[PDB]
Amino acid sequence: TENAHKKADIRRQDSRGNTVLHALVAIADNTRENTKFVTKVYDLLVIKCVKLYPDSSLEAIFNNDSMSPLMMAAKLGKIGIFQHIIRLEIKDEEARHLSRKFRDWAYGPVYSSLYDLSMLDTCGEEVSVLEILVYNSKVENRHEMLAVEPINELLRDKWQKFGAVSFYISVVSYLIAMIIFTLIAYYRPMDGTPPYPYRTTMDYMRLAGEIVTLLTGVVFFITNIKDLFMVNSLFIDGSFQLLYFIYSVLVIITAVLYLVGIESYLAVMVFALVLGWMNALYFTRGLKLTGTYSIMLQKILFKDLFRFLLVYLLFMIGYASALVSLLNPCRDSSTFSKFLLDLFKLTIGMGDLEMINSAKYPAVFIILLVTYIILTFVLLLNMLIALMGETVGQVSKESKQIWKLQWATTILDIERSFPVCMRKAFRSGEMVTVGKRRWCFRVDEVNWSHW
Amino acid sequence: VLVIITAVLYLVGIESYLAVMVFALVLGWMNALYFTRGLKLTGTYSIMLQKILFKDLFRFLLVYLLFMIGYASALVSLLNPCRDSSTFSKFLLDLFKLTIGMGDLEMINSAKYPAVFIILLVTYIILTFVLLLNMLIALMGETVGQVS
Amino acid sequence: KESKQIWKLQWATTILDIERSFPVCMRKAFRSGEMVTVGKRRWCFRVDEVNWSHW
Ligand SMILES: [Ba+2]
Repeated sequence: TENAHKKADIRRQDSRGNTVLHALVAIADNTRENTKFVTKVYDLLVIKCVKLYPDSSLEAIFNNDSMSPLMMAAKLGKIGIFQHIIRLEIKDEEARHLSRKFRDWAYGPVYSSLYDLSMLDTCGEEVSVLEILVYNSKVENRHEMLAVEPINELLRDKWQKFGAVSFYISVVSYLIAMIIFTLIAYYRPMDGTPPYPYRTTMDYMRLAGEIVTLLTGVVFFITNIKDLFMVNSLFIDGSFQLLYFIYSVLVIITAVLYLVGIESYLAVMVFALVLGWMNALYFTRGLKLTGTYSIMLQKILFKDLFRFLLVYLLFMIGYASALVSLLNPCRDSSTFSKFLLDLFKLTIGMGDLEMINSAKYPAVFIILLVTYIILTFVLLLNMLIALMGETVGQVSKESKQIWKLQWATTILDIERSFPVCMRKAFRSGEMVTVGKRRWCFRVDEVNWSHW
Repeated sequence: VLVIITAVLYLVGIESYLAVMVFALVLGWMNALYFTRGLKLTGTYSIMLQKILFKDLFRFLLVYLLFMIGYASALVSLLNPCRDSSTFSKFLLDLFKLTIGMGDLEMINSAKYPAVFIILLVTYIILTFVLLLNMLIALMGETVGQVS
Repeated sequence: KESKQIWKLQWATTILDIERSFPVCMRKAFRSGEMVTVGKRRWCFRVDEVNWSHW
């Protein structure tokens, strides 16, 4: 840096557009020794950059992906260089306007620290630190990295302002979808021959409600099966997502049955109406912030019972389609409806069959039915072993990791939902004029030492 | 529960109250078998479990009975011609029998609409089978981390 | 303890049963390790390290 022939420009980038600070982040292995000296060099270079160049700061220079050294440390999953840039307080008094941690007032036992929200909550900027902590970083250390000092209180800021509001809208917006469906059911003409001529304007009004009700069940049906291939118990616990799925299944079954021409659709249509008002009993809990261990369990409960239903129904269709292929003489095209009807009744145990006479081939019907019990009894035990093989070893760690992660994940999805006008309204942090003014955040402390 | 059900049935006018009345008498002398333990002072781990066992089975009964009343009251509303006021007693009687599996029904003929009766009964199993697993996951999601 | 013991053991058990399945001709093809001429040459294996001490 200081020489007599030619000096070294600290601001110089590379072919990757990275400066001297970004290489220190890229070698910052989270160990004992390596987290020590990188904090020594990071303080040494920036003070030397200000002393040689008072106009520009070395942190301001971005990359080919427009990344600061603080923005880069969230990507590669670095902690020691991360916790030092956040806790940055410089004694040199010339590189002071870029310091991060401050001391407001020190009335005895109570210290008043002050952290800047410079890049943590970018209101009207491109991309934030906190967004890369949630949306982009795939490193395991993101559970520890959210447990740094300001972000544990920064996430509690916007949770207290947006959590109670966004939950109450979700309760009302579900009640709107129910009162629409009540007006559909009790105002049906009910002749016995569905569908109907949709020419009456006062019947055209309730016709619009089928667009609202059905497509809401369709969006919930096709996104979750895509989310399976590719349980937010904060608001509503994970038992609701399975029950609202069963509500979503019965709607699209209902929509088929009055388009086939069979007038017995009316039983299923009012059946899901009873569940939807009784699904509102999960709204009475309120809001949950303390993580239990059953939260990770109910994802696998939803993961495999949906697999348990599809392995059922494909087997019932497949074995019915199998038995039609045995019929070499003509057989009739209406036999497959009669195979599948006489096959569902055996699993329940109705005994109201039409084709299969168990008195005809008794020694074969039993040994297929006994093995059908053994197939189903093991698939039930695959549920319990997958739960018992989960609640033992590392559930003591991960259930307090994803619960912290999903609590941070949802509140930023709420933050993306508001427009740019309402974004500036409930913004945390205050303007505190320090130096020779910024949007920093007030943090309290209590300490009995340092006298 | 069986006492207040008994008190209704001889005020309705139906003389079959006598079966339920002596039924709870058999339990009450057999409930005295929990008196033989003595007194417990050493804490086990099942004590916090049996609160949630009592918390949700009472919820499991009310989510049952409101669903049985609600679906029976639903099917009366399908009847646009006159229907009769005594049909709701016959819907609810023929609806409890299906969950047990008596098959002694009076109105619902499964031979009439078989492809609809099965797919409602199959989904009725799936509704009840998940609510049973909500008991076991709430117990397994309790006896691991901080129950010690 | 044991679920992270037999899982390590069975992971090593199966890959040697796969190794017994190939003939002697295909055995020499995907052989790990390199010839590095050391001394006054052998089939050794390269291992990387990272250390900030030892200066
Ligand atoms: Ba039976």
